[PDB]
Amino acid sequence: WGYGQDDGPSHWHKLYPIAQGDRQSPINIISSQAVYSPSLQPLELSYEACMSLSITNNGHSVQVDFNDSDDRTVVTGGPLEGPYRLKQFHFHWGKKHDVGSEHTVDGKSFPSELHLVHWNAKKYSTFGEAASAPDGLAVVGVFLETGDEHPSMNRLTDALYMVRFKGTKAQFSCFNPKSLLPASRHYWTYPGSLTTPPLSESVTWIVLREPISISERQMGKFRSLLFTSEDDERIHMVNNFRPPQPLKGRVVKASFRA
Ligand SMILES: NS(=O)(=O)c1ccc(NC(=O)CN2CCN(C(c3ccccc3)c3ccccc3)CC2)cc1
Ligand SMILES: [Zn+2]
Repeated sequence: WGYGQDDGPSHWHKLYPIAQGDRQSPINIISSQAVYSPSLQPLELSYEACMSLSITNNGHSVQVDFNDSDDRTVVTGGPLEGPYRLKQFHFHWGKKHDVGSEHTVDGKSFPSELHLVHWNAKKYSTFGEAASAPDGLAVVGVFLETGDEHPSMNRLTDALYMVRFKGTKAQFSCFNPKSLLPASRHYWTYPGSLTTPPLSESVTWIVLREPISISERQMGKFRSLLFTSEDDERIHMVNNFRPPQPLKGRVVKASFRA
C-alpha cells in the first residue's frame, strides 16, 4: 500500500476491509459540534529530553523512534485513564501549502500534521498487541502551519538529508518532542483508528487545538524526502495523508468552548 494513484487511500479497503469501519480516522472536526467535556482531566505531556533513538524514512513518512522501556515519556490525563508511553512520532504533509494534514477543522487543512504515537504498555505486553485493542493506543496530533522558523525543528530539518531515500535511518539522540508542542493543551478527542494500514480501531485521538509554526524552508525539506529507494526513479514523498473518514455517530469532545 502507499499514497500513489494505484495504491492510495481510496483503494486500501481492498487489502484492509476495516478501512471502511465505524471508527476510522482521520475525521473532519466540526467545532460547533464538538461536545465541551469539562469532566476530562488535564492533558499532560511529560516528555524527557533524551529518549529519542533514531530517525527513519520508512517509505511512508519520516519517523523518530523512542525508547519505551519505561514511562518517562508519556501522555496522561484528558480522556486517558492511564499513562501511555511514547513510541514514535512522524508527519503527514502535502505537495502544496494548502494541504497535507489528515484531520481538518471545519473543512480546513494545514500543510502538515504531526503524530505522537503512544501505547498502553501498562496493560499490554507489546506495541503490536496494544495496536489491536480499543484502548491500546493514544495518538496526539499537532497541526503545523507555515510562518516563523521553528528553532527546534531545525534539528529534524537538518537530519532529513541523511534519510532522503526510503529504507534509510540514522541515529537521532536527545531530541525532546515537547519542543514540538504548542503552548496550549486544549484539544478535541474522539475514538478512532490508525490512519495507515492496518487501520486498526485502537486509537484514542487527541488533536491539539493550537498549531505550531515552521518556516516554509523547514516545510520544504520534508518535501525533499523520497518515497523511492536509493536505486529507484526518484518520487518525492508528498501528500502522504489519508482524507477525512465518516464520523458514523461518533462524539467528538472538546476540552474548551469555541
Ligand atoms: N498515522 S497514525 O494513525 O498516527 C499511525 C501510527 C502508527 C502506525 N503504524 C505503526 O506504528 C506500525 N505498527 C503497525 C501495527 N503493527 C502490528 C499490527 C498489525 C496488524 C494488525 C494489528 C497490529 C503488528 C503486530 C505484530 C507483528 C507485526 C505487526 C506493528 C507495526 C500507523 C499509523
Ligand atoms: Zn500518522
